[PDB]
Amino acid sequence: AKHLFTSESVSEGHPDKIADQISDAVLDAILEQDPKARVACETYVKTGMVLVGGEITTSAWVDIEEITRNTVREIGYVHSDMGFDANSCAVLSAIGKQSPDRADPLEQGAGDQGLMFGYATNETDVLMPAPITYAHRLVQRQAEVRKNGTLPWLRPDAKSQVTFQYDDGKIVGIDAVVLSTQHSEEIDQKSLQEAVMEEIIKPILPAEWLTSATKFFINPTGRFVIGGPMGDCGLTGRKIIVDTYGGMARHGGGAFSGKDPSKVDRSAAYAARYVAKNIVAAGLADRCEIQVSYAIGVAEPTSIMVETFGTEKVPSEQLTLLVREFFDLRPYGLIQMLDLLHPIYKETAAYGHFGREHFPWEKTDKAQLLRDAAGLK
Amino acid sequence: AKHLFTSESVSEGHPDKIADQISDAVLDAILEQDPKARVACETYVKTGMVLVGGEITTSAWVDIEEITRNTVREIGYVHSDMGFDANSCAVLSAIGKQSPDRADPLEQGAGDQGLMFGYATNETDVLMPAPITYAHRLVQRQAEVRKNGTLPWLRPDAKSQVTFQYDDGKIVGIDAVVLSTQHSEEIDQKSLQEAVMEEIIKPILPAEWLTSATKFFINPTGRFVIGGPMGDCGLTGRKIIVDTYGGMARHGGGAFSGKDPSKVDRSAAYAARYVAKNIVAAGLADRCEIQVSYAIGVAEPTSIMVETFGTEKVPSEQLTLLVREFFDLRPYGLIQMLDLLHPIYKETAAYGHFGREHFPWEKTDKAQLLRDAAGLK
Ligand SMILES: [K+]
Ligand SMILES: [K+]
Ligand SMILES: [K+]
Ligand SMILES: [Mg+2]
Ligand SMILES: [Mg+2]
Ligand SMILES: [Mg+2]
Ligand SMILES: [Mg+2]
Repeated sequence: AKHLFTSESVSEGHPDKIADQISDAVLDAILEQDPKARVACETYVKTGMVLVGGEITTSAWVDIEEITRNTVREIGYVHSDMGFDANSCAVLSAIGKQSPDRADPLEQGAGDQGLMFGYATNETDVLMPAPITYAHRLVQRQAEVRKNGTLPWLRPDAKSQVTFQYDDGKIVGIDAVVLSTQHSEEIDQKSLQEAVMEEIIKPILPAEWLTSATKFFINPTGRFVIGGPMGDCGLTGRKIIVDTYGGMARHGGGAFSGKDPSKVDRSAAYAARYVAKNIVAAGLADRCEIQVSYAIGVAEPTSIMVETFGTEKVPSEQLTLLVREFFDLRPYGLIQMLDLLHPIYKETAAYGHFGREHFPWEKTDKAQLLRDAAGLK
Repeated sequence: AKHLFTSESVSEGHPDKIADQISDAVLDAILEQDPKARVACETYVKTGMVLVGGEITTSAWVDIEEITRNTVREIGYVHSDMGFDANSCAVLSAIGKQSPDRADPLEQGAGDQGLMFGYATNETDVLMPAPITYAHRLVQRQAEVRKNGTLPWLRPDAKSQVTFQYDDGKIVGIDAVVLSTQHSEEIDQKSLQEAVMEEIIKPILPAEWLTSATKFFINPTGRFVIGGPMGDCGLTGRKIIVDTYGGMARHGGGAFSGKDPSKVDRSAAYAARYVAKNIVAAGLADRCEIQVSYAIGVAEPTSIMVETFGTEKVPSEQLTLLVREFFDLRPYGLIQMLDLLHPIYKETAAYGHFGREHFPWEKTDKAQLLRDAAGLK
């Protein structure tokens, strides 16, 4: 019935997200020269320094120092007084390089085991959960307005957290909203508070959802002048939830950034979002979670399961049927189905991996074809 | 109805878990001298090296080099030929120290926002999900037998993944089992395969669950001689799922290790396991997930929600009622309720944080008292 759920998001320039973006920015850069490169690049960011370390198996030659500094500069950490300067921080690499030396490629077995969970739900335009959609849209507004000179006393680092009240299955409205933005010395908190309200919160959160009763908490501790990796620590794979579905859906361990698409931890997860978005887009269910798992060197998935949580329009038996017809969940099948061997990966690393319609895993192309085999309707 | 679920676990000495254990081992050591120390210590492990970096606010003086090497030695990476030697690897710190300089302590607001999810379910003895319980028990056996001279050709690093088949809500049995163990040069795979079967798998997995149809995959790629941080990368907070509930339950972003109990990301999560285990232990439901959230500098939780997923014995209204009576979910309340300011944290860092009955969050003490207010029965 009535009950509430929460999801947080952070911006580009929160320290773990800096790490994600740099990892994915090396990955993109390597993919650009060598689309079949196998890469796993993990990054750690602390007040002075960025350490980017990984194994890469490629022919590409890339400049990790340069890639690091340019990513840190778009985010905007450009002066010691913000916390971190892209132009003078230390960059260290410990990247170990290797150079590359079944009859049907598609049958090649999964490298590493694991479980990936994908979800979709009709509660938004983008078939995503409303919480995490709004949480991202907030932090995203924050960067936009920061970067576009509107509220140029903002600094990079920022968190949002929306909490939504649902009477059963229907988003009723927004109980609380939290928003905290790093900002300059020369603005004080009450003046900040109407700017964040007017220019960030008011244009994103939908007004009939928003009420007398909505508890807003903009910079609740006040001040927050120095952020980013000053006094804190970013490392890749730490904002796993924000990255996916804000905790609306489950998650098996795994991080995405710095992982080239052969890594099932990333590409099975993308593929799984893709089957669930297609299932719901065709009205086979209202909301659908899928778990695929893999075992090392088997190529067919060791498990599939769907939970259309009471929301079917065709029984789950038949659904599990069609999941295997329309979708090649084999490790090399996913790459194929979704055309993954491209430098599309950096834009993924902030603002969430799913729910953005221009990613190959978000396209609803198998929609009707899936309805058909499920009994055209 | 019939459908299947999977969960993985890894051992001590899988590289991210090495990182967790070292983080928590510094934490324990600081807590031992200064129980009120605020600590956040993140660790990164790569072939040569361990980098332990964090902020700590304490009076304690501890030896990070020494703590690092002793943890790496119990795990057992002791010679270059395994991949990593505790006695010669590089240890670097970038720990930034500070020295400590509302009227009711319990009312002090949460430092940092977030969402924590706790779960319990009656499907095991320990009120945990059967998958993750069995997955851990496998990797745990592996270390036991390794360490106790039974199968001393084993090496530290190892993954398990059990996949369970459930007809509705009842574990029916085990479809697949995967187990991969680092091992010495002087044992080959078929001989390894009956040892892993007899001495590891056969004494852990329950036999009526185990069948003709169970697909076992012991070292499926074969060989696996060198592991640990050789050629790979561990960092804290990467085995978040294994750490909790194997993906049976949801998770809001956050890691535990290296975080002193003031960190809600850790202690709210422990507290949440604790409310759900108590609820189910009292038979208010068969299985219960709780989300608490917090906003920065508020002290009452911004949300609670329970999902007894159709399994109640008292309506969820009244359940949400009692959650707030028996449990002080305020940041300083949790510490209190669960007596957290102690060096109990290292044993947490491998084999899973919940489901082990001797942790203060696993004790079922509020059991009957909770049944009572819910209508004694
Ligand atoms: K993580
Ligand atoms: K990674
Ligand atoms: K941590
Ligand atoms: Mg953090
Ligand atoms: Mg993995
Ligand atoms: Mg890993
Ligand atoms: Mg947090």
